[PDB]
Amino acid sequence: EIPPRYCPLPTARHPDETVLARRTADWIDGFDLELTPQQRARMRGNDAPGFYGRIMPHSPTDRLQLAVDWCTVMFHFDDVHCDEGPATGRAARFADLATRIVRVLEAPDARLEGPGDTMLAPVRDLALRARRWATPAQMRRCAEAHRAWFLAVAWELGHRAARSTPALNDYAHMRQHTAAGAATLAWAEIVDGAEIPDRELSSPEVRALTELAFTTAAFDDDLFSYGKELWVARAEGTAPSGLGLVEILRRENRCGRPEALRAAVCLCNRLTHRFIALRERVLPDASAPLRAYLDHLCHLLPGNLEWGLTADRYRNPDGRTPGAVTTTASRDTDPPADTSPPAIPSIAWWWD
Repeated sequence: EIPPRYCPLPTARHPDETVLARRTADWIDGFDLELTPQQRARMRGNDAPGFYGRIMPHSPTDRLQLAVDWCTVMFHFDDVHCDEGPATGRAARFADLATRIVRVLEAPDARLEGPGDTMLAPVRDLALRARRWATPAQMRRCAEAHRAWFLAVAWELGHRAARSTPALNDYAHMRQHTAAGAATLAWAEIVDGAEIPDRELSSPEVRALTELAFTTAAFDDDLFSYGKELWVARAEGTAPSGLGLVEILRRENRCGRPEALRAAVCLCNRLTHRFIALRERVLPDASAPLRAYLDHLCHLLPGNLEWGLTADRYRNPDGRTPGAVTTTASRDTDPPADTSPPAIPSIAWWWD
């Protein structure tokens, strides 16, 4: 199913996944989400502890709980508040809820609860808990990373409402944001307990590294969730969504499905190799917090792959069919023969 991914990076699991799973489930249960057992099962299928624990396998358990908890509520946000509710006024309802969430991260006692709100109390709890470990610059990074995610989701809902297919150039730099890469990883330096110097985090080389890691992970997410996209489309009697690297290359190259999967993986291999090569040049002068950051990006790439191929989120999607979708993967041990920049301008500067 998925042609050989080049990813010569070790992957490891956090030893306290079970503890994290238990507290996560308990923590999200103490608000007012009114979670059905079906909903609690899908959350288990999301394996938030397995996902973040692979990003940070050596982190202390009580601090990792912060990042894990966030994945918990943002899987629920993703599945209940993204592309759902009435089609009439759908964009307005998203943007309204998105800006509330950002504000609560900036001001936990803003009290922006509307009628029937159940996505702000846990976000507030996360903000309050994040203000006990994090520097001001850190908090600011979480808010603005949430803005980047949500602006990209507004972009995404436009395409879903039109069933359009984004051109490759546009998708190639937007996908890191619809995937919430930066918002997902911004918790890591808070868990680590040391501020990454803004001067480093803003340098062009680190920005390339950052966007390489998040784009790669999101393209992989597109790969290991392709089956689900095919299942959903088969169930709903529609064509697969254009919001996905495979379908975009299909439409762009007027090719068949297998050719598109090979092209998608070829691209992923080139991004991954570029990320590794650029990491080599950056490491020597890297402060310890930046090194740690690159360490988490390095665990993210193979960790995301292993999570996505094994998590029930993408195998038993509705929560009632064990093995409806099965997805295979290989590891290509050879680096890509072509190390030059792809013909995708919106991202070419990563090879600068």
